[PDB]
Amino acid sequence: PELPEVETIRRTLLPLIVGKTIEDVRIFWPNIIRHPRDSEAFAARMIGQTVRGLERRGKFLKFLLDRDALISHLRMEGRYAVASALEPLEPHTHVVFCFTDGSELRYRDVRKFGTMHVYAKEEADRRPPLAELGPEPLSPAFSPAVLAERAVKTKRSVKALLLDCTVVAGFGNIYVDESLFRAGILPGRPAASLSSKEIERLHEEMVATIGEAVMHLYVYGRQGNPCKRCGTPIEKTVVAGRGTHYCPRCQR
DNA sequence: AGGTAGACCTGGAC
DNA sequence: GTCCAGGTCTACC
Ligand SMILES: [Zn+2]
Repeated sequence: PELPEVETIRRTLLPLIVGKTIEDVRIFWPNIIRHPRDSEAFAARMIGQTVRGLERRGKFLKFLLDRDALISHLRMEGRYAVASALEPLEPHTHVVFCFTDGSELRYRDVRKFGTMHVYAKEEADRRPPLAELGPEPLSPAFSPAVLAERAVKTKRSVKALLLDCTVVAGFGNIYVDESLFRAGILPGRPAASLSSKEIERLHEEMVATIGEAVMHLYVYGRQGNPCKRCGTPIEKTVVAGRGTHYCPRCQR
């Protein structure tokens, strides 16, 4: 799930779990649990706590309990659902939080790439995975100034830059390729080669692109298809070790 | 010093 | 077999 989807999950999951108290935590794939390292400690510390809120930082959901925060990243396929403890579990359910009301928050992930970290609340923002997180892309803290400062300081591509969570929080691959196309900038361009005008323009498309989706694709996944703006076939290559799509005529 | 390219994970799809 | 994939996690200068 990408930032806008995580935001929808955050909004819709909260009312379904707020005020419930954890009676048990069952883990079927311990590797998902990254902190505490022992999945038995992770399970024991959460029992007895009540869910008080649910926030989002980048693509990370932050479950707020009485004493602890549970920080969860779903990666590509992770999913949460609330259902009855009386019903059989769906496939690929790796972690289940059982509440005292007979309902359960179930985490499913066919790829098992998702992660969970639990810490005393006041410690979460200063520990992994939230600690080096850059600013929300839709906040005033993510500014052209900030983006320029990071761009002129690295030898990496503009795409590698946008993909860096310390630069901006949770801006995924699809949004990076769509924003670069809307801004008219090739993804393989050295970040340091961008002009002020290009930076400002990239910043504005990033916000509109992800802003529109938080509330149809030009290039992502459209390779071999004609560009929606000019008809030239979209091209796909690998930049920053990821699938990268762009219009060769319109992006410079 | 620390910026940075590769590697790790995992299973379904080509 | 071979191929992705996010936010790490090494080594490597
Ligand atoms: Zn075009």
